Amino acid sequence: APTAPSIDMYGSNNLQFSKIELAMETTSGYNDMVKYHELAKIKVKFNQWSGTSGDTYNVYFDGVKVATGAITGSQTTASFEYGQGGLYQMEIEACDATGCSKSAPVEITIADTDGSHLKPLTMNVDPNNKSYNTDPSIVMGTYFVEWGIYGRDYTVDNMPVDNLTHILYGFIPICGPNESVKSVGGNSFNALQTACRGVNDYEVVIHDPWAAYQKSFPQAGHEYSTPIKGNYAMLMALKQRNPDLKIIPSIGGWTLSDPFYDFVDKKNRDTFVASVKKFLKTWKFYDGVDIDWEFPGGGGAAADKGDPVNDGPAYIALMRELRVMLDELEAETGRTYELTSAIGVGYDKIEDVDYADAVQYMDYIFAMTYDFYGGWNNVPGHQTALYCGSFMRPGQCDGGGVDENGEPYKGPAYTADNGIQLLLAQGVPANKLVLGTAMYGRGWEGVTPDTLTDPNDPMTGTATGKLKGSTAQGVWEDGVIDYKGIKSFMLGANNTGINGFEYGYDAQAEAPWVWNRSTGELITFDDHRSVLAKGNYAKSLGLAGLFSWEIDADNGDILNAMHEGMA
Repeated sequence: APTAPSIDMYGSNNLQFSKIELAMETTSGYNDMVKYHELAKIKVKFNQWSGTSGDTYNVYFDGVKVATGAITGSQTTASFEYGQGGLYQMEIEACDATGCSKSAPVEITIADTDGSHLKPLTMNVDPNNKSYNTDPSIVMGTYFVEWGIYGRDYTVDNMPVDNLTHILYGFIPICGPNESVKSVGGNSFNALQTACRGVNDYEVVIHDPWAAYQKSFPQAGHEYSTPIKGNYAMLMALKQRNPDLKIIPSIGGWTLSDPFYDFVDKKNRDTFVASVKKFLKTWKFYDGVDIDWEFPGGGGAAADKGDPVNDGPAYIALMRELRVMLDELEAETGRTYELTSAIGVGYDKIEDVDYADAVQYMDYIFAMTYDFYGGWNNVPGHQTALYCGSFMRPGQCDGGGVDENGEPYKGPAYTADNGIQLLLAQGVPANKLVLGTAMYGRGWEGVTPDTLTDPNDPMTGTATGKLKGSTAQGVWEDGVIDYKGIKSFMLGANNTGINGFEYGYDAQAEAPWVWNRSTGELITFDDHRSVLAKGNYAKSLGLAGLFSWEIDADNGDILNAMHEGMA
């Protein structure tokens, strides 16, 4: 027998190989930065410096032959290709007429985007997140935002993964018209323009590749040579810890919806659907697609956009066309893919789409039962209430009434229940509807006692402007505040109110507030009680379950209440 091969670790790139090639130190077009190969190129050097080297070699992964070739004297390079990611015990065997000799086994790493090659992610979750025994058939969803790793300092390993069925990753942009992105900033718009260089309009790209796959997270054990890093590598490792977890990319949202209005032309839908198929094959940890078009018919960031006649049919056709594509992927891979959408629940939004038609192609509708009122104007209201609040005028709840100035309420008020009922009224099955909880508040200032029409209800007052605060308080944008900020800075440990604030609750609407009478600061949010009410509502109607926006803003209280209400 020949001398047993000695595998050359140093000369073989430390046995680290990858199906994906990702730019780490530059920023350019998506197709320039991201290169996916169906087979990883494997190059293993070995030596047989003493005795006979033999005629041929065999390469084994976990005792199974994967490659063969000729020995070239006392130093041989074994080159081959491999289409499956993972960690394998590799042996290299040398053979001649007398027999064969196997090397010592050594671990080879082949990176793929399913995370097969990765150990379960090490978690660092706030212990306030409690343990539950929620029925696994109940949707318990949340949004994780790409940009949350910056100021918000909220990373993948912070997510209470055991308390979640679905993680929606916000947000995936579509190349094309994107003027609304400028409302976030020039930097964000420029990032998107850079990502879209050498990319056809209406194709998907990664907005922030630094956050997505470049940034080294030490808690994930990322090193200079690690082929996949950032949030994406961490989500891959998360899937290894929780293999039943569904991770779904969310396309669009408030500032990334502009290209959706061009989907009235099927040619653009064709381009989009094809790019999503490619995206899902490239990033294998993803379990389907979430469409967050805000909104068919208009009413989104771009005030001028919207086709009330053609957007609904385009939306239905998109769902049908995505489902056809996902079915293709299911046949090719043996996997199951989900198709979802986050939708507006105001009467004016729902009426622009036949959801009974659209939903036949969809697994879930994430009903965005929040943002009903906010600092965009001086009108206080419950931003995420279940029912009609005390502040609402006669005829406001169901519509048909008139406001304080005499202008007609053209449709039902913005509440969670009104939205759900309008969807059911179209004939949408309850078991496809997912009810939304808010992990943040919206707020005003200047709502002082003298502005109230009902002295016991600050929701009847009038504001002078938006809520202001620091990022330490969870105020990243004026008029918006993390729930964990509200708890730490307005509610306090006993929810009795701190720093000048009092707690209140509209028992009818199922909606909490905190109110500082002196400054007139007023915040509308979800708390334990209102979330329980939502959970009880979901059970009663046989809804699919609950979802939340956004997990980084929770301290555990909201997701805790979600599970406790679904019990």
